[PDB]
Amino acid sequence: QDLMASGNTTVKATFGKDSSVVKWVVLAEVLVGAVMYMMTKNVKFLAGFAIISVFIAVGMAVVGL
Amino acid sequence: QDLMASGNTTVKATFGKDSSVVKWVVLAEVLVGAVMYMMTKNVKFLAGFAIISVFIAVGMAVVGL
Amino acid sequence: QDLMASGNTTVKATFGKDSSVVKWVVLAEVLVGAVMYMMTKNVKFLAGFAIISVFIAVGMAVVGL
Amino acid sequence: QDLMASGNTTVKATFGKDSSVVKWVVLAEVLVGAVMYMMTKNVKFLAGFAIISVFIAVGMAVVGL
Amino acid sequence: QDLMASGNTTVKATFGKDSSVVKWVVLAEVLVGAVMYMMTKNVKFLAGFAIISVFIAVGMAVVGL
Amino acid sequence: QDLMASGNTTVKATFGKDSSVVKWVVLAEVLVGAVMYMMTKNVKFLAGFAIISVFIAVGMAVVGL
Amino acid sequence: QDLMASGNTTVKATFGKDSSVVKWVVLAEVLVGAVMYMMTKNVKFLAGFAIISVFIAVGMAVVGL
Amino acid sequence: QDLMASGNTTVKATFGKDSSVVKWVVLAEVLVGAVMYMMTKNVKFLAGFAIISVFIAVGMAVVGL
Amino acid sequence: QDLMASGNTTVKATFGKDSSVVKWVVLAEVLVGAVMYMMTKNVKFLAGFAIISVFIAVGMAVVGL
Amino acid sequence: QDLMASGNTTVKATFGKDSSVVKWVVLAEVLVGAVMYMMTKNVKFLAGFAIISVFIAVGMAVVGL
Amino acid sequence: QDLMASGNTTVKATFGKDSSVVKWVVLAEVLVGAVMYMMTKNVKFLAGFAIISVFIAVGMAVVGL
Amino acid sequence: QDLMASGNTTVKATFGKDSSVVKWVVLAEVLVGAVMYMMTKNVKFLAGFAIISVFIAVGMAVVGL
Amino acid sequence: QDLMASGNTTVKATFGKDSSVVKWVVLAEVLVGAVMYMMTKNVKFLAGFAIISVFIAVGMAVVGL
Amino acid sequence: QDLMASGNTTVKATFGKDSSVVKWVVLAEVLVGAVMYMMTKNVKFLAGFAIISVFIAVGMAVVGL
Amino acid sequence: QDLMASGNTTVKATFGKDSSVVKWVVLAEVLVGAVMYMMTKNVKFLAGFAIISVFIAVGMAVVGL
Amino acid sequence: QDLMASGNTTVKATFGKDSSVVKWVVLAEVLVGAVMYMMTKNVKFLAGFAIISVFIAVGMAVVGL
Amino acid sequence: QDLMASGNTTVKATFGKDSSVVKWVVLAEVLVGAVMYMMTKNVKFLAGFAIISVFIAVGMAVVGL
Amino acid sequence: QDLMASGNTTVKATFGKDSSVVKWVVLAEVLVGAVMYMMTKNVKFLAGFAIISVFIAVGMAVVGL
Amino acid sequence: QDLMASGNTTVKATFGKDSSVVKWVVLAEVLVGAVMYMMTKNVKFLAGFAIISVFIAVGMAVVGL
Repeated sequence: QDLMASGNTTVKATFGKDSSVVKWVVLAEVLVGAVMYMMTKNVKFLAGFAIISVFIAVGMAVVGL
Repeated sequence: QDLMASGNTTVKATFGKDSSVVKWVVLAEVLVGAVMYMMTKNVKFLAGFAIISVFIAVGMAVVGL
Repeated sequence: QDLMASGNTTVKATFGKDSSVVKWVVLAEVLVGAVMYMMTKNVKFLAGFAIISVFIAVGMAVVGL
Repeated sequence: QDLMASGNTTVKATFGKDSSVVKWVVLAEVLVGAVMYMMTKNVKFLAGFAIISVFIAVGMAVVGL
Repeated sequence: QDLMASGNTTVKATFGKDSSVVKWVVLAEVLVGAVMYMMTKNVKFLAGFAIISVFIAVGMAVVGL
Repeated sequence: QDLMASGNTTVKATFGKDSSVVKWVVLAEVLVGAVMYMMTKNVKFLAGFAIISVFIAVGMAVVGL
Repeated sequence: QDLMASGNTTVKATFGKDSSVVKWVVLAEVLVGAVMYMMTKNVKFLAGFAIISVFIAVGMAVVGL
Repeated sequence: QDLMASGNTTVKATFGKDSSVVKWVVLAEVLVGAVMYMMTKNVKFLAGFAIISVFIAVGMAVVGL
Repeated sequence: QDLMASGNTTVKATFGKDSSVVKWVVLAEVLVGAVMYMMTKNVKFLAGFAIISVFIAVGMAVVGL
Repeated sequence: QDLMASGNTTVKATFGKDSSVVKWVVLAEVLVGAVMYMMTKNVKFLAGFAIISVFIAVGMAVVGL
Repeated sequence: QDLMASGNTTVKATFGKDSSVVKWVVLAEVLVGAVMYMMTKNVKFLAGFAIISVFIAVGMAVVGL
Repeated sequence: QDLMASGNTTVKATFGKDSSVVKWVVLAEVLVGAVMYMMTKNVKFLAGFAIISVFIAVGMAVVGL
Repeated sequence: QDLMASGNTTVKATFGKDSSVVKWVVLAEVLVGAVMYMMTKNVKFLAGFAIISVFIAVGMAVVGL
Repeated sequence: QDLMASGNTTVKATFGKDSSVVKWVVLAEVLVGAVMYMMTKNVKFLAGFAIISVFIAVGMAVVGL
Repeated sequence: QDLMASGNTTVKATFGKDSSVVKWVVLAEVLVGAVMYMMTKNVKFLAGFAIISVFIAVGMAVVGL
Repeated sequence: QDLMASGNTTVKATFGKDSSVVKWVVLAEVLVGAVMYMMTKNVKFLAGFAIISVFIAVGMAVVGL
Repeated sequence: QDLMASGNTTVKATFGKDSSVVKWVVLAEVLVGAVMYMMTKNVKFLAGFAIISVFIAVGMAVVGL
Repeated sequence: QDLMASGNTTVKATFGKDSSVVKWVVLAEVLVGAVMYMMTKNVKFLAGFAIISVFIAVGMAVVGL
Repeated sequence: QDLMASGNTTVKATFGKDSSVVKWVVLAEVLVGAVMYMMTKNVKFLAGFAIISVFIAVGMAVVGL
């Protein structure tokens, strides 16, 4: 029949590829990496900056409801 | 005779390989891992991202009602 | 529907390309590098000085809500 | 809205192009270089003496709140 | 009809975006983070300082009675 | 109506920008950093010395009851 | 009203610009630096010797209850 | 009131300008330098021999309880 | 009228600023810290040594019956 | 009246400036430091050797029943 | 009265200036230093060889029960 | 009484001036120095060859149980 | 009988010699090595570039489901 | 008689030398090592790659039901 | 089946032979080498300038998704 | 799709054939060479003076975004 | 009378200076040290190899029922 | 009586001077040293190659059940 | 009895005097040395080229299972 947890899925809107929360993540990510680099002065922290984004993309693309 | 817990199995629809709940899981999984990585900056948390999915797949394939 | 974490986004104002915090970062960055150079006397630490800025720019441009 | 870290920015006064701290830096810089030269007797250490200053200037000019 | 728990909602006044309690929270938050940093000397604890505030804001904005 | 946790706010006097406790913090902060430097002999620990102060200032300015 | 942590401030006497503890610090500082130099034979460790003192002075002057 | 770490200051006697420990330092200092010179045959190591002494003197004179 | 738990307050004598128990506390405190330092060899445990004392003082001064 | 935990204070005799236990502490302290130095070959561990002693002294002098 | 940890002090015999354990220490100390020198070929490790001994002596002389 | 670590001292036999281990040391010492000289062709490595031996001798003579 | 984890093995497709993930690896590998070389200017980092590939190949060939 | 846990031993099929799961292991093993090497650039992680395999082999050969 | 990390591969666009990032690399490479040469005045640093490019080319050609 | 690091490329403006930084380089290059020649009085240091320029040119021409 | 835990003391036979278990210990000890050295290539792990043995000996000699 | 851990001692066969495991050790030892030398090009790693063997021998000879 | 790690020893085949891996080693060894010589132009790196081989031989001959 109907799976009862169905419907809704503003969950998607909530978490969607376009969503506040998503944008939140990389934001602080951008920060801390930039932060960390001051401390470290190593080239490390600029990756998931891009990577998590596409990482986000793929899993979002993977699941995407 | 008839096992009385039988019938129904919208349970399947509820939990099925295609189900809200399933999609829910990996979603937050994608999140927390991405979250964790900001904190950790270790390559760890991108696995069950894929793995749990196929892990889901196999057990779902294992049982599948 | 409406993703509930939406609205607000003074978060943007908070973290925006024009924001206090952003300006904070490079500031101390300028410092420590200048600091470090006294110790090191190597040409190293003048990069993210510029780079993080454009690094900031791109990610800000990448996400930008 | 209002980014909450805003206001204040005696931070600027604290770190500004005219600030104690800034003047502190080059001071010791002048020292150690002069110090180092006694040891080294190489022409090295008189640079950021001027350079960091303009380096300070540019980043200060770069960010400048 | 009338939901009996209704009325009142000095609860709001009690817990509102403007309320003592709210202000209480971030206060001690400011403290402990500043406290922690002495111990840790890591850049960690200055976040919910801002973040919880907007976190407060959003949930307050989310529910807001 | 009246939020019951209201009134009082000697809490402010207790924790205010001018308060014992506040002054307590930076004090020990000054100490441990000076302490740490003996051990480390790195330029690290003189920051929140100033920074926490303005950090205190801003959050105090942020909330300030 | 009265902030309860107030009064006392033999804390000041305890930690004051004139205090045992303060004098303790630079003392061992003088030692270890002199110690270190034997090992290192680098001109490094004679700084906070003076610097921490004025560093002490400023923060003491900064807070000073 | 009375700073509790006060009194005592056999600490002074312990570490004083006249103290065993002080005399200990320069002693081994004299040694290692003389030692080092055998290896190095450079004129380096005869400095803090005198210098640390006056260095000791000044900091001792600086703090001197 | 008369609060029945009143009178007595040898409780004070029992717990007073001058009391056995009070003196007991810091004693073992002195011990364990000294103990701990052997294990740790970190400068940590000498604080409440002084601090708890004044901490004791203030709360004692705070309440003091 | 009489604070009941009073009397006794063989506790003092037990823990006193002259006591077995006290002497016990520095003993093992002397050991482990000497031990550690074999491993480390750093000049670190000879401090509380003297310091804890006077540290003991002061707190003992601080409290001293 | 009598401090209960008193008596015994075969502890002394155990750890005394003449004791097995004491002799144990310098022994391995002699070894590792001699060991280390093979690796290092630096004049470092022959010190506490003598020094710890007198270091032992003094602390033993310091405490000596 | 009796220090419990006493007795035994086949430890001596184990490590004694006449012991396998002792002889082991200088052996490899002889080797590596001879080895090193091939590489270096400097007169360096023939010292503790003799020196460690007498170094061994003295410390052995120093402690010698 | 049938091993239940069997079937599936899109795992292979997932991780196969031809797979996204595989290609991902060497990619970043190419990067970081090229990155590192800028810093190091040593010939080091161009190996697993080729090597991991054949390393991948062999293990893939080793297991290959 | 018959040990009741007997029979079955599709467990073997499940875990056998030829089994999905087994192949799973080394797979990710191949990955992480290759992964790690990018980070480390040390020759470490290519061992159990082969070794665990034969390690698997032996224990499998050891037990093998 | 379908390897879930598949699709996407704007990763390619991201990192492709034609990509911003790629161009970024050699750029700074050109810089630092030119920089280094001022310091060194050795012919060293003009290699990966060309070499990394073809190095990039080959690995890109090697993997190229 | 769109490579996310794209756009921006004021990076070019930043580092372009016409850019401050570029002009900076050769400047100091001109200096140090002229400097060096005083010391050396060898004809060496006038090369990258021209050469780096065309070296700059070619790599700039090579990459040029 | 008779202490009831008495008798038995095959415990001795179990744990005695000659016992399986004892021999077990040093065995694995020999292993891991030899193991560790491969990893470390430091001279560390060959000690309790001998030492624990005599350590065993002494405690065994100490207690020995 | 009989120490219960007795008997067995295929443990010996397991770990004996002639045992697989033993031979395993030196094997990888031979490898890594040879490996290391490529990296280091120092004469270091050929020792326990022989030494551990006799080290094995002696401890094996020491315990040998 | 039977040492359980026994049997197998395709380990030998794996690592044997004739084995892939062995041949792998010297190969890259040949490379890097030839590589290094370009950089160094010293006669150094052609040794273990031959030496490791016989070094391999001896240890292989030493252990050889």
